[PDB]
Amino acid sequence: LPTSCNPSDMSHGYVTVKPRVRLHFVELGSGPAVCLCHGFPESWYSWRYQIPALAQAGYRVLAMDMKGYGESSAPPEIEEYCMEVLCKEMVTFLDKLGLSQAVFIGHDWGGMLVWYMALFYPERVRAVASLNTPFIPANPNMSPLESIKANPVFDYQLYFQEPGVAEAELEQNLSRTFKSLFRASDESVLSMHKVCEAGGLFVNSPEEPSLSRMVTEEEIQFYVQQFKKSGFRGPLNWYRNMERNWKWACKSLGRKILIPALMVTAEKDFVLVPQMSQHMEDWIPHLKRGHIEDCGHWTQMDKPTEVNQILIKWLDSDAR
Repeated sequence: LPTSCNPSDMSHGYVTVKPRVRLHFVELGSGPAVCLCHGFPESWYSWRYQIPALAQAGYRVLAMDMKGYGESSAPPEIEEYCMEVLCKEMVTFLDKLGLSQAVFIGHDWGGMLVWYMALFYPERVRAVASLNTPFIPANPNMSPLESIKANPVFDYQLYFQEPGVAEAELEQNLSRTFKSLFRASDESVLSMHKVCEAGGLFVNSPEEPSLSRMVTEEEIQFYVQQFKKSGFRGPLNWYRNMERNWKWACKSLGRKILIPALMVTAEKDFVLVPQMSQHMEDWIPHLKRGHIEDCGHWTQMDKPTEVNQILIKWLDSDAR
């Protein structure tokens, strides 16, 4: 395994982007700024294997707690977690740190955010990389509840819409939650289909799940401790802005992303499947790609060595 991070041994930074919103991050390294943006329901600590490697490769790494998570503010309002608001905050974040640009690397919902950052704020994005999450041009002629519904593997997203319901289930036993979620593809104890009908994500999964090969008990307990601060409302609110996000994306008016870009697909991610990235070159002329075999949804901890190799090669050739 690559070198990891001990939370206590990190530099912790805090930036107040608005009077009620302060964003936490950890920072390591000197060199061009790279801003890592995690997914749901994760942490800056999801990047524990990349942070040292990227620093050693000659980059100044800023690994965020995204809004809703960890030491970052977690307001309860749904519309505080739309893409427009989150992206404008990240611009303010750069402004307050005095950074003209950064490289933005995201995974999962953080991948969605970095695409929107490249789309609408290219002047502040030196280059953009996404793990798993594609860029998808908004279809200004079809609604988000026509797309979600069609895709049966997206049914969990409907279970996550009504505030309080998924929170109760995910907060009931935090250890069980993380142990159930953070698994390799072949170790999966969860179905993303028919969640509403089943009555929840964990109604059929083990009460005392085993530990994935990917994670230690200590690592699980870090996530547990982090989610005691604010729970799952903020994190889940990222899912609760589909219409608003679509309307914002429609304002792009078909503009391309013209900065350096990298799309990395994961063979065994069954939600964010490689094929969903199919026509990205048509919108992104300077797109490069990576692909990781035997790699599920939790890319950074499933295949950290591979991630580190792909990102450093691309950073050195295209971002620096």
